[PDB]
Amino acid sequence: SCPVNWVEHQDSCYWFSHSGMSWAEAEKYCQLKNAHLVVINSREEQNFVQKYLGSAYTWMGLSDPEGAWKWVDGTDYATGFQNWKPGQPDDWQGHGLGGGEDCAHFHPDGRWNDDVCQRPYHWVCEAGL
Amino acid sequence: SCPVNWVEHQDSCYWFSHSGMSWAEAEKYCQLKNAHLVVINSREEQNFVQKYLGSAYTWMGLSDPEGAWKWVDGTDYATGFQNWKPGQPDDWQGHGLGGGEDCAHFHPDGRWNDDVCQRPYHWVCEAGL
Ligand SMILES: CS[C@H]1C[C@H](CO)[C@H](O)[C@H](O)[C@H]1NC(C)=O
Ligand SMILES: CS[C@H]1C[C@H](CO)[C@H](O)[C@H](O)[C@H]1NC(C)=O
Ligand SMILES: [Ca+2]
Ligand SMILES: [Ca+2]
Ligand SMILES: [Ca+2]
Ligand SMILES: [Ca+2]
Ligand SMILES: [Ca+2]
Ligand SMILES: [Ca+2]
Ligand SMILES: [Cl-]
Ligand SMILES: [Cl-]
Ligand SMILES: [Cl-]
Ligand SMILES: [Cl-]
Ligand SMILES: [Cl-]
Ligand SMILES: [Cl-]
Ligand SMILES: [Cl-]
Ligand SMILES: [Cl-]
Ligand SMILES: [Cl-]
Ligand SMILES: [Cl-]
Ligand SMILES: [Cl-]
Ligand SMILES: [Cl-]
Ligand SMILES: [Cl-]
Repeated sequence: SCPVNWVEHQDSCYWFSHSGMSWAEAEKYCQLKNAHLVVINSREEQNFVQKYLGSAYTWMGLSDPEGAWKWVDGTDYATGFQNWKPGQPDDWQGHGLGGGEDCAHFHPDGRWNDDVCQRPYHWVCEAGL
Repeated sequence: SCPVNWVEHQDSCYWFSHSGMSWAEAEKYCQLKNAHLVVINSREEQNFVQKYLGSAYTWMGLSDPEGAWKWVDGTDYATGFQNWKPGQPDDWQGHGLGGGEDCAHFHPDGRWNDDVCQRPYHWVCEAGL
């Protein structure tokens, strides 16, 4: 069903990176593979992804550069699954890198934070069977 | 002599960022201003730059992607000024982001480290009068 190096779970294929990239380079990489940064639709999909995280900050397909949180495939954010860290999202500016925080990632426990999109983090691609 | 927002010191003009960018985006930015990432030629230039650092990791124009350390303007590395942190450079791979470390930055004390080029750090441009 899934191509080599991809993992099958509940009608999606997943590819976990062994490397780090900015959020934009990660989304380009996934697009070139006819896939998207992982969209988390359910508690079950969250549990599956968080147990195979490579013990590092990992990008997912969730961003708010134009003010409102959006999933890359158009899944609705407000009525969808959410799993933020206490205090997140916060659009923090105190990194002093310019702007706030517009890209979401997993912590190792699977809770979400908003961070600076330019940061090189691991990523997960998702595609259909 | 120097354009507005630039600082004059000993026949160069310097521009210090209030923001962060990958090493490649920083070098592009400096190139667009008809300048280069700062090359450190002397102890005196090191002292001037380190006392105006914005209390954060800051890119300089020094990289070794093709195996040997090079300054962006062709200043010779081996016979030039060096100011590495104890243990640096180390081309560390234990970040698990892929590859080693191919781009040099200042610590706040002005000592140099090699790090992952994709990291968003502050930068300094240098040009002639
Ligand atoms: C100290 S970094 C941590 C908390 C920040 C606010 O104090 C901010 O939200 C940032 O996004 C957070 N970074 C991580 C990796 O969670
Ligand atoms: C813990 S990060 C620090 C030491 C590393 C080797 O243990 C490596 O050289 C890395 O480049 C260093 N990072 C900084 C910011 O100096
Ligand atoms: Ca999904
Ligand atoms: Ca934001
Ligand atoms: Ca945050
Ligand atoms: Ca110089
Ligand atoms: Ca290197
Ligand atoms: Ca290093
Ligand atoms: Cl990889
Ligand atoms: Cl929103
Ligand atoms: Cl939540
Ligand atoms: Cl803030
Ligand atoms: Cl955690
Ligand atoms: Cl951002
Ligand atoms: Cl700036
Ligand atoms: Cl060398
Ligand atoms: Cl040295
Ligand atoms: Cl190593
Ligand atoms: Cl320091
Ligand atoms: Cl690198
Ligand atoms: Cl970073």
